[PDB]
Amino acid sequence: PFRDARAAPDPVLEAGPVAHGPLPVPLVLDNGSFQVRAGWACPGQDPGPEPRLQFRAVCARGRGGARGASGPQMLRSPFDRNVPVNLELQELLLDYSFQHLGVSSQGCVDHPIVLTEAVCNPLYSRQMMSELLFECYGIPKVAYGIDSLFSFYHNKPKNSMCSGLIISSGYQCTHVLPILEGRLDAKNCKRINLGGSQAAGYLQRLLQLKYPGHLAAITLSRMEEILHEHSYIAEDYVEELHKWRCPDYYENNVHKMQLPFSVFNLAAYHQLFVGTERIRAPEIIFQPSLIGEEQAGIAETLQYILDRYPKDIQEMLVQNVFLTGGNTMYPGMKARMEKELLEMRPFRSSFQVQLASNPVLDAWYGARDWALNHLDDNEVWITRKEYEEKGGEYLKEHCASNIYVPIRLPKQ
DNA sequence: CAATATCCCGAGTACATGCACAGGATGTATATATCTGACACGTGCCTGGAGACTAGGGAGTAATCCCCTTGGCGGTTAAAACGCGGGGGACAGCGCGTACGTGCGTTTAAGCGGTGCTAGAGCTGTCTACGACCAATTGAGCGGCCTCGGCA
Ligand SMILES: Nc1ncnc2c1ncn2[C@@H]1O[C@H](COP(=O)(O)OP(=O)(O)O)[C@@H](O)[C@H]1O
Repeated sequence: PFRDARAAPDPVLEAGPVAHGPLPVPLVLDNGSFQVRAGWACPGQDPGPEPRLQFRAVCARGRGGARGASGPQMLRSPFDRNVPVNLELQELLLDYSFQHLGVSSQGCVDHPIVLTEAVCNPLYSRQMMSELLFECYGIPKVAYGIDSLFSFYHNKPKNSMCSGLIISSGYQCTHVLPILEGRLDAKNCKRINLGGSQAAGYLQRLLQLKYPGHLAAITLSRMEEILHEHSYIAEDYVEELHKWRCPDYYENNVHKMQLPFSVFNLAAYHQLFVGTERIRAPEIIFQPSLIGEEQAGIAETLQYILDRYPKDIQEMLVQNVFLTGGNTMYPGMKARMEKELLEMRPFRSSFQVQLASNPVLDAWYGARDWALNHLDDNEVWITRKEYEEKGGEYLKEHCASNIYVPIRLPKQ
């Protein structure tokens, strides 16, 4: 039976939890598309004690017009396909986050910040995100990095130079990232235009067509439960669906999702039987052709990037296949990935598949551990004055960050 | 002549209508405007006129029986009228849509310069289609040979 989600927690703090040693403790801000995750670096403690503000990245303002609201509670959100592209709907998302974390007082946030961004970020987008940050909030110095690569940095066996493929899958994108000597080989990195949002959207539209008698009973927040709790990824889809074909297996494995009641009441207050549907929603990232979409999918793409290298460095970078982010949470994901990988390697060769320690939070914990180390490496950060000579389309090439290129944007 | 029916006249009957009222949105009122197109001017075409001639058609007639037209036909139901059934008719309320208002932002119109699409050109330059004629076919009717039924 379905549950309902929680809302409106009580995060309130003093003006700044400044510890011993250096006073400018940075904010660690994972600016996610599904949800934002934000908090103080809190140095000198091994386990990250409190990743506060776990909240959905969505805002309310309706037919009333005169007000808007920002916490977990018609709706809007600041992103287009995992790049932020909104003005004040970004501000009132930052404002919520700062106010609930506490801030000093004066006409700026006194603390430096580390902020996640898109695997590639359009130059205009980076420029705007820098302007909307330095101008309005007055931050002293800033760092941009990629969610996935922070999660890798967290999960590495050692704080040392590495190579691998990162497999990442968030709200509206999945990416395959080849990395060599700690550097993202962004020349031949690739992404797929699908993700967990689109899975839920498909599972919704399926069950709407299965039970037209009660369109209103099924809605995204209930699709979330069946997709998180009750769905799994096949080892081989055309074989799973084949064992699902016989009634004696079906009845033993179909999921009985009881709606809340007011004929045994199921003619409207149905038990929403999900069978094959609990496979067809996860599978979208491996076979986007279950939707209309003609793209290679996470299987053909991995082969298509992996055959663009010399045969020795393939055998190097496949030694660390890493799973992180959103959709990798499905049960069975490691097994499907390592089976699909076994067919596309030399007959006796070796590979290894690692799953992130906490697939959803390790991006933030990574950004924490990174900033807490690189406090004083002033070649890594963008300082407030640099933004006055370099127009905002500028970045500092540390590991776990997008590849910079010399370029400039006309503005007046 | 009797009977069912339509017509006609006066009592008694809700509300419909015509009115008065407040007030609001728009019709007026003035000044300005360019430009539609009025008007004026020739250009050049066809609408018309005007002849000579054949041949196609039209008009006429003649004969006539097909078709219409009529009477009288025989056969069966729409109408008449009644009994008889249920169904169209008159109140209580829910809330869903429609409207309407707000702020939603998509697109068009305009004016910009460049340029290639189309629509008037040809004797284009032929040659599909247009007569012109020939040939095949079927069908129908008229002679001609031959078994049999009713009559000497
Ligand atoms: N436990 C889970 N099982 C399955 N899917 C999950 C789970 N938790 C989150 N998701 C999916 O993860 C996606 C969001 O992941 P996230 O890393 O926050 O995205 P991003 O970094 O792009 O904002 C959502 O589409 C959601 O459906």
